[PDB]
Amino acid sequence: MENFQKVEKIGEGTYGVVYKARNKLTGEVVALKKIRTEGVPSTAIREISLLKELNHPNIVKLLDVIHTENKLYLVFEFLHQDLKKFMDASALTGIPLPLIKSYLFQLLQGLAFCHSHRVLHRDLKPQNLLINTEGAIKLADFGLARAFGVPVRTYTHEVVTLWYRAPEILLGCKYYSTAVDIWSLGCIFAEMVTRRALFPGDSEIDQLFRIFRTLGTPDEVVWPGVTSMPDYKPSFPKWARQDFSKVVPPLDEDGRSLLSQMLHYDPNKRISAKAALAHPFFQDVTKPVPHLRL
Ligand SMILES: COc1cc(NCc2cccnc2)c(C(N)=O)cc1[N+](=O)[O-]
Repeated sequence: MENFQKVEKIGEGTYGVVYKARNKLTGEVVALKKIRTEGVPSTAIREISLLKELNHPNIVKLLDVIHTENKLYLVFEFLHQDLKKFMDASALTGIPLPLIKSYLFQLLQGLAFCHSHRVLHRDLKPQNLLINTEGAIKLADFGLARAFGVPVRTYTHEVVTLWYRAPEILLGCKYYSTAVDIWSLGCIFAEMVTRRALFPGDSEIDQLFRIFRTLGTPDEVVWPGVTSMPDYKPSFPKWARQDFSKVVPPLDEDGRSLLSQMLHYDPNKRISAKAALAHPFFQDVTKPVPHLRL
């Protein structure tokens, strides 16, 4: 391109086409995301530009925001693999617990950092978690959602996964809190453990009902105010809560305990990233080297 050279198409993300590219001048290899539609609000430019300062070892660095030719390009540090591909590659044997624990610990540090800076992700999923050969894992796309209101779809009729969406979002709550990210990470934690998505909904109501069938239909006792949420319906079926030991076997009680706190219905009772880091589950955390085949 003007200063780059497409090495290939890394994919077709939630916002647009993503290319692995090499800077012709510096020689650095980066991920280039071309954002979708015919104006690009200046509000989004200032918002995104702010994220260039959000630097942490567990957050994918946003190197540049280029608004030229009236188009929007986001330049990110490049990592060779995402957690979704890695979990598929580890499907037969499963990701070893020490590595699951290291990944969860690093992700929580990343969230604690973003959340302490009043930045929410809002759309965490295995595909947005990038890993390298040194055992590091990083959150990609933090803050883009807010700087772009609602996602809906990618840019080429692609189906948005609802699997990691917190219940308050599904019940129509208009204001997101840091708690939505904890929920998504809890779903991801469970998926790494069992090797199966925790709530693989295929519609918004199927998503909600899958959650209800496992954690029990929420009520005013466990979630004060839930019955007044925008999309709550008194006609929701009432399902009994399932024993946690049946949800993520064979995770130990430290892990089940942390997961249950990351999955509390009430966003206000849900554990913060900071508090989660102090959970006994991380008492023996280490940083193993993964087996990446690139
Ligand atoms: C398409 O998604 C992405 C994937 C990425 N890497 C993981 C990867 C996956 C497949 C092949 N090669 C690398 C990166 C990045 N920052 O390195 C960015 C985006 N993105 O959305 O900006």
